[PDB]
Amino acid sequence: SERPSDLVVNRLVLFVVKGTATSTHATVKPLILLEELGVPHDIYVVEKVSAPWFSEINPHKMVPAILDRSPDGRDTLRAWESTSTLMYIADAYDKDGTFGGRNVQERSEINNWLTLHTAALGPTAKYWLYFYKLHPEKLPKTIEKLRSNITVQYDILERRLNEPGQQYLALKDRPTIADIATLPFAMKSTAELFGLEFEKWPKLQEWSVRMGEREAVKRAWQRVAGFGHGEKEYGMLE
Amino acid sequence: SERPSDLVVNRLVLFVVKGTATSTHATVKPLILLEELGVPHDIYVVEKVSAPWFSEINPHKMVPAILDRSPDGRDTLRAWESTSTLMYIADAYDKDGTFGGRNVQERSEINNWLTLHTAALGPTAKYWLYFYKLHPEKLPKTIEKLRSNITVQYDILERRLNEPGQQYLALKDRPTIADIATLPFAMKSTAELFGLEFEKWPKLQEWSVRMGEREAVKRAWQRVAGFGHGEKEYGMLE
Repeated sequence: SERPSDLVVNRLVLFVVKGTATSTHATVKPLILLEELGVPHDIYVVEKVSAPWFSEINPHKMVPAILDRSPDGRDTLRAWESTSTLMYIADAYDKDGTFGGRNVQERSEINNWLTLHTAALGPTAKYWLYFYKLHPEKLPKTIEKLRSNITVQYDILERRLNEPGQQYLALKDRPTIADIATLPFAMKSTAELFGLEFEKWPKLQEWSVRMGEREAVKRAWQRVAGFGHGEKEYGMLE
Repeated sequence: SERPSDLVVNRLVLFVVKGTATSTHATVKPLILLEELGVPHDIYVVEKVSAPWFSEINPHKMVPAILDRSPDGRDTLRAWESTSTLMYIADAYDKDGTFGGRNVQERSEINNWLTLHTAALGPTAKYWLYFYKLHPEKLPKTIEKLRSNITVQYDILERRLNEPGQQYLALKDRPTIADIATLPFAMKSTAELFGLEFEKWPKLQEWSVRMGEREAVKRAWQRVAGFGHGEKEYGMLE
């Protein structure tokens, strides 16, 4: 399938959709890491994720997705699924393992808390949102069970951040891709959407505020909301 | 709350439960990679994953979990979530990147197909099992939707394995942790459990048979079934 004429890969291209309250919780993740590391990148606002050309990039037909030049320039590489976009950026650009982890010990914990989000909170939150808003029929027993599972996940994150000196989910000293992956689903605005009082997880709330005060995180949230609302609506932004 | 007398970490310890048709699809994943690489390891059969001592290893209170010595051997580290156990074993023992990926290109695709399983088919299959067997009330409309979501994931895997020369999910040439992660939820026995005709996905069925023929995969399936049915029911196996 032929790509749009304005889609060229001279650097990392992050594929997003038009910014809304419900369209940015996955796409913000790679953008945060790009902002943290100062990686050169373009933004491509996808009008239709069902477009055949886009399914050749991401067969799951969702944002975020990435096209980038391989380090030696011989291939065009792709990343899709938000956790995979974080892994790719860390692999290609986080030379020092500042967010990816510097040694086997660091990476063992990072991958525990990253995968916990990827396998448990992420999909539980997505299934809650699907059955709450998108499913033609309302299934209240299923929705209540998923909401219950979210409280159990918040309990695990709270327990972790109550451990001595544990300022971040994976490492004590600094945020990692585990923290970036978790933040959008573990912050006050998301908790209130789920019908939960975030104050009931005080160390988790403190952690979300600490993450939120980072300049890269602030820039990421601002830009993801703005995409498609500038001079250009769809395609490669300038 | 205290660690069991027979729990010692002299090498990698893989935490499993009593072998049944529905208790092994996560624990078999790290066991396949341990068998592929020939990693020295112990097996610990957990009686109750709700036990406070086990929650200090895995706060999510599930198998698989790993305790291992750090590279220098001065400290102990942990992995939990099946995808995290695969990422750890590859990091600590797959120095050639045979299963973990040798460069940024290989790892980009490995991470795409690994994360697709971790985020999509994995949690969808686990939620299907939960509502099908474990939930006190039977919710058939929920079960049906999850089954439908499995067929969508099978469709994505089928498309991939229909691409020219694409013998495995991530790499054309050899299987990776992406293939190992996918196999337990994408084979005839599991498809039949979900009430699906696996023959509807011919290239996926062929792929599952190719993976199943690997000696390491055969050893893993044979061993994981037997855990807890030997002379020692629970605790560290000999």
